[PDB]
Amino acid sequence: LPVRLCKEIELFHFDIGPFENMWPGIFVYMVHRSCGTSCFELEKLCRFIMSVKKNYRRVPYHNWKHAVTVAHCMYAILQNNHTLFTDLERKGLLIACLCHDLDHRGFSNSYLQKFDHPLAALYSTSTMEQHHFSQTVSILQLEGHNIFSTLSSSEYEQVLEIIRKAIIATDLALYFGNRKQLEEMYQTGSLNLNNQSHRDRVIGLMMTACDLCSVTKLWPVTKLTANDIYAEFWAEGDEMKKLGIQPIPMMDRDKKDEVPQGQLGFYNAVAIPCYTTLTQILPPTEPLLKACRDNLSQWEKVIRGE
Amino acid sequence: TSEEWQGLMQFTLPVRLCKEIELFHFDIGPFENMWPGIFVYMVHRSCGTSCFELEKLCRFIMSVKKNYRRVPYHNWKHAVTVAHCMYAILQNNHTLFTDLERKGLLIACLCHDLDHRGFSNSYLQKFDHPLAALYSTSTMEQHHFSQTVSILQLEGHNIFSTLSSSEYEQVLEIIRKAIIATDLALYFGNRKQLEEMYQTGSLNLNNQSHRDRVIGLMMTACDLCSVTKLWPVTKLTANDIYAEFWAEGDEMKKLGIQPIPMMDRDKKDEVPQGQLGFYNAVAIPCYTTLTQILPPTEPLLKACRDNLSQWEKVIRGE
Ligand SMILES: CNc1cc(-c2cccnc2Oc2ccc(Nc3nc4ccc(F)c(F)c4[nH]3)cc2)ccn1
Ligand SMILES: CNc1cc(-c2cccnc2Oc2ccc(Nc3nc4ccc(F)c(F)c4[nH]3)cc2)ccn1
Ligand SMILES: [Zn+2]
Ligand SMILES: [Zn+2]
Ligand SMILES: [Zn+2]
Ligand SMILES: [Zn+2]
Repeated sequence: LPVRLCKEIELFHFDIGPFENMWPGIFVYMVHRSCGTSCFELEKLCRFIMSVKKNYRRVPYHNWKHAVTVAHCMYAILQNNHTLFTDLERKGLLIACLCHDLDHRGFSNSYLQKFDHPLAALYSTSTMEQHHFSQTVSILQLEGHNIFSTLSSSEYEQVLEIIRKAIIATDLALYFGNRKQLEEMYQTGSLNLNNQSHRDRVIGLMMTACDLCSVTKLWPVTKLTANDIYAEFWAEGDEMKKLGIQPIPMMDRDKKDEVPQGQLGFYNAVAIPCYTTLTQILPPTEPLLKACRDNLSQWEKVIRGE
Repeated sequence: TSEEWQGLMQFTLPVRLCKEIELFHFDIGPFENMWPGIFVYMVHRSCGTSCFELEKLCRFIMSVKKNYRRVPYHNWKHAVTVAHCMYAILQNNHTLFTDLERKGLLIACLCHDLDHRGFSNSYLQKFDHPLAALYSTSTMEQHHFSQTVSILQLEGHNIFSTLSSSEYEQVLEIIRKAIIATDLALYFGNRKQLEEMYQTGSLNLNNQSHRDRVIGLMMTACDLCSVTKLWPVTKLTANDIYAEFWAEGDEMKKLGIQPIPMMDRDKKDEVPQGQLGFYNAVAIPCYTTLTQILPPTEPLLKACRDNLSQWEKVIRGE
C-alpha cells in the first residue's frame, strides 16, 4: 500500500479514491491490520471479494464504492476501540460491511412494496436488507468462497449471526428505536458490553454510523457524494410518479432548490443524534461527530447563500 | 422485606462531595467516620443499591477498618483512597465491567493492604519473619487476601452470601488476583506485556488472561494514585510514605544491613531526585499504558505529569 494511503487510511474521513482496482487491496489491508494476517486464507478472501464486487450494481450511490467506503469506516472504529472486540467480531464485521448492500437496485423498501416486487412478498420487513444477507450467504456457499471454513460449527453459526444482525441494522427504520434504547441505557448506566443484546445494539449503531459515513467526510467529499445520493433518490421519485404516487419531496427532483434545507433537517433529526450517541459509548469515535457538525455548518452557510 | 426498603433508599453525601468525588484527584478528607459513608456511596453508584445488604456491608467495613494498623502510610486512609480511584476508573469506563467485577474490585481495593505493618516484603525476608516462610513470593499480598477471606468467614460478614456458589468463587478470584497484582514487583512484567499486546493489537478484553492483566494495571494505578492528586496533597502524602520507609531503613540498620538510599533517612536531601526517578521509571509508564488501554483514565496521567513538573521545580530550587 502506497505511503500516502497507509497514513491517511487511519483517519475517519479517508476517501478510498477513484481507482476501483485498488479497493480490493485496501480492504485486504484493513482485514490484515484489524483482524490479522492469519484470520483468512488469502486466496479464498480474494475470490470472495471479487464475487461480492460482481453482485454490486452500476447504480449512482449504493454500489461497490459505498460498500468499501462503509467497510473502511468500520475499520477505523475497530482500530480505535480495538480491545473491545471478539475474534469473531474482528472477522465478521468488515465482511458484514462489504456485503451490507449486496445487489442493491437503487430503490427503497417503500418503492419495492408499492411496485409489488417479489422481494416484498418474500421479505415483509427490512426487505432489501434480508436480501443483502441472503446474497451474502449464497456467495459464501460457492465452492472455494467459504472464507470461514476453518471455524468450528458453533463458531460459524455465531459469526453468521453477527453478519446477519449487522446487515439488518443498516435498515434506517430500526435505527430510531435502537438509538432511543441505547441513549436511555447510557444515561441510566444500565448499558453494558457483557450483555449480548446490548452488544448487538451497539454494533447496530456502529453500522448505522458506518452506513451514513459520507456525512463525516470533509466538505468537498460530502457535497460531491450528495450528487450520487440524490441521483438515486430522484430516479426512484421518477418511478413513483410512473406508478401514480406523489413521491415525498426528498425523492422529487422538482424540489432540487430545497435540498439544502433537506440536508439540514436530516443532520439534526438523524446524523447528529446518531454520532452523538455513538461518541458517548465509544468516545474515540468523536472525530466522526466532529466532522458531521462541520458539514452541518456548511449546509447552513449554503442556505444563507454565502 | 429488606431488599425492598433498601430499593427506596438512596445514600446522600454533602453537596461538595457529591460533585468532587467524581473527580479523579478527590481527597477523602481528615474525617475518619465519614469514610465508610464515602465507600458505601461509591458502591451504590458504581454497583447499584441492591448489590449488598447494607447492614452486612457496614459490619464488613468496620471489621476491615479494625484490621488496618496505625502506620504512617499503608493505613485505613490509604485503603479508602485506593478504592476511590478504582471507583473513578469504573465510573468512566462503565460499559466495560460486569456486576461481579464492580462488586469485587471496590472490595478488593478496600482490603488490599489488610494488616500491613509498614514493612516491605524484602524486610520480612531479611528479618526471617514467619510470613516469609509461608509465602515465598508476594508475601504481604497473600497475607492481605488471607485476611480478607477471614473477615468474610466471620458471622454476619459474608457480603457475597447472596451470590450463587459459582459467582462467589468468581468474585473471590477477581479479588485474589487483584490484591496480588498490587505487589509492585509484578507490575513491571505486567506492563511490558500489555504494552506489546496493545501495540500489536492482540490485546483483547474478552480473553480472561488479558483482562486479568488490565485489571492488574488498574490496581497498580490506583495503588500509586497519591501521585495523581493535586500538588499540595502529593507533597504532604509524601511525608507519610517516607516516615514508613525511613523506619524500615532504621530496622535494616538494626539487622546490620545497609538500607538502599530510598529507605535511608540520612538521604533526605536527595528525595526530589528520588521522586523524579520514580515518576520517570514507574508512574509515568504506568498511567501512559493505562490511558492507552483506557482513554478516559487520562486525567491520572495529566496529573501525574503536573507533579513531575513540580518535582523538577524543587530540584532546581525554584
Ligand atoms: C434515508 N436513508 C438513506 C440516507 C442516505 C444519506 C446518507 C447521507 C446523506 N444523505 C442521505 O440521504 C438523504 C437525502 C436527503 C434527505 N432529506 C431531504 N432531502 C431533500 C431534498 C429536497 C426536499 F424538499 C426535501 F424535503 C429533502 N429532504 C435525507 C437523507 C443514504 C441512503 N439512505
Ligand atoms: C516502591 N513501592 C511503593 C511506592 C510507593 C510510593 C508511591 C508514591 C510515591 N512514592 C512511593 O514510594 C517511593 C518512595 C521513594 C522512591 N524513590 C526514592 N526516594 C529516594 C530518596 C532518597 C534517595 F537517595 C533515593 F535514592 C530515593 N529513591 C520510590 C517510591 C508506595 C507504596 N509502595
Ligand atoms: Zn442499505
Ligand atoms: Zn448502505
Ligand atoms: Zn500493598
Ligand atoms: Zn497499597
